[PDB]
Amino acid sequence: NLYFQSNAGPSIEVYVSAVSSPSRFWVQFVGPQVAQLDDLVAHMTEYYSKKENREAHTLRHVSVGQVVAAVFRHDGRWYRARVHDIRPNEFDSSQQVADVFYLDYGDSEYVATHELCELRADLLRLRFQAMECFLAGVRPASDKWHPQAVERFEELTQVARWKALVSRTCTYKKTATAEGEKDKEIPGIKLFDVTDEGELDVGAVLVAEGWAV
Ligand SMILES: C/N=C(\NC)NCCC[C@H](N)C(=O)O
Repeated sequence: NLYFQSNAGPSIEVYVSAVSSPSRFWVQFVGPQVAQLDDLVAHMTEYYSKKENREAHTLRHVSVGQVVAAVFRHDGRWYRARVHDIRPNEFDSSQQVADVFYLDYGDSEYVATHELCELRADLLRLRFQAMECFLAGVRPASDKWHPQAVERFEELTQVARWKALVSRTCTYKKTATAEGEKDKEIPGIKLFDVTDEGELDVGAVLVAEGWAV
């Protein structure tokens, strides 16, 4: 299930961009691709906000695993997302709803398939910014996490508020792949809110407040 890492590199700086729980969150690396991302959102948003452009990128078919353009309901801007699943709506037949994963951020929302657009191919150039992680060295106190544990983890990381943190990789878990192929590895990291005083260890705060062990 889970392996230790005797050869961690130097720690790096990241923003926590989305959280599901301490066992499953997404970071973006601090650096020049963030501003490239910013530029990309603005561009996609100016572009897909015109009808003419939506109609030249109307989806006649949509598939699970497909990368598309999608509005995020909380700000009305356009993002690159991957269709994770499609589910029916029994009260409206004109509307299947797609579970989409916002690839540069890591959150997932249900969007009506009607409002997705084909993603113009040049918009794939920039690397997908969201890296899945989990927090090393903690487990929930008897994703099996208590909701307020998750909540507090969102406060400590200041999820989605562009607060830079220091990340050290300590463990990992292997992810399965096509047979014979190399396995992927999700990193188990520790996060620190570094300052002149010293460091806030986010997981150590969770353990002390009784949310984790
Ligand atoms: C966290 N996931 C995002 N997109 C998929 N975020 C995009 C930016 C959200 C915007 N700042 C806002 O206030 O809504």
